[PDB]
Parts: sequence; structure tokens; C-alpha cells
Amino acid sequence: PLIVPYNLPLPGGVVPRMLITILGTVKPNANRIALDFQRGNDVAFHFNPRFNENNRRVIVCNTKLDNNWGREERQSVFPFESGKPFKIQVLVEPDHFKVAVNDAHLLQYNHRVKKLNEISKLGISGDIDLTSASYTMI
Ligand SMILES: OC[C@H]1O[C@@H](S[C@@H]2O[C@H](CO)[C@@H](O)[C@H](O)[C@H]2O)[C@H](O)[C@@H](n2cc([S@+](O)c3ccccc3)nn2)[C@H]1O
Ligand SMILES: [Mg+2]
Ligand SMILES: [Mg+2]
Repeated sequence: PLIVPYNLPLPGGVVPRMLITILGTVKPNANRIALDFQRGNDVAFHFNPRFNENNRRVIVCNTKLDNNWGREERQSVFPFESGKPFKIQVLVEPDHFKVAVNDAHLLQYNHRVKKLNEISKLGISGDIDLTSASYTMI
């Protein structure tokens, strides 16, 4: 088990056919989780499960440029369960990130930041016990 917040280095950034796997367990009274794929201070892809926005569970995705959040993309399909182990897989494709949770497709997010090979860090934070974070080429 790792300590959160955790930084996974992505040296040489990301590239199509890269598969990033995050394994953990949601804490029993969880409020939020965040993955932040970063290009310096910019957040190319923010993936933000919210467990209690208006007694609603929702996943918010966005990009932060020059410390300004852009237009949100939201997904109400919500595969995370408090207390339960999860696997997030982020597959990099030429035109978007493709996200699956527990082996089921969840969402896609088109690339707004285009220099994939400079998205050189993944920050993992929030209300989880983080077991491992790694990547490979499929
Ligand atoms: O767009 C994505 C961003 O959303 C904003 S909230 C946004 O605020 C708008 C007005 O500016 C409203 O109009 C929108 O409706 C509403 O969604 C979040 O604060 C922003 N964030 C989330 C997080 S971690 O959870 C987190 C990190 C540290 C401590 C605790 C939690 N770190 N940064 C991001 O998720
Ligand atoms: Mg496409
Ligand atoms: Mg498309």
C-alpha cells in the first residue's frame, strides 16, 4: 500500500497504446477521488469521481490551463462503491483517453492538451487506500 497523494512519474509522457492501471480500495465514507494527468502545472486530464454532489454521485472531467478550469464533461455512470476494491485503466488513444473501471468501459475524454509526450506526471489523490499504480504497453 502506498500513501496518498501519490505521484506516478510518466517519463516521456503518454503515447497511444499506453495502458495506465490504478489499483486501490475506496474508503468507507469517501467523498472524492482524483486522477490528474499533468503537463507542468497544467492538468491535461482531471478525472474526478464525486460521491456526494447534491446527494448525487457523478464523475467530473476537465482540463486546467494557466490555472483556469475549462468546460466540464460529466458522467453519471458511477462504478465506484465505498469500501470496495477498484481498478481504473486509462488507455491512451490518438484522439482521446479511454477509461474503464473494473474491466467495463466508462468514458472517453478528447485530448485538449496535445503534447502527450510532455504529460509527465500522474497525481492520484482522495479518499482511497492506494495499492499500486503502474503502466505498460499493450
Ligand atoms: O471543473 C473541474 C473542477 O471543478 C471544481 S468545482 C466547479 O466549480 C465551478 C465554479 O468555478 C462550478 O461552476 C462547477 O459546477 C464546479 O464543478 C473543483 O474545485 C476542481 N477540483 C477538485 C479537486 S479534488 O476534488 C480536491 C483536491 C484537494 C482537496 C479536496 C478536493 N481539485 N480541484 C475541479 O474538479
Ligand atoms: Mg475519435
Ligand atoms: Mg471521437
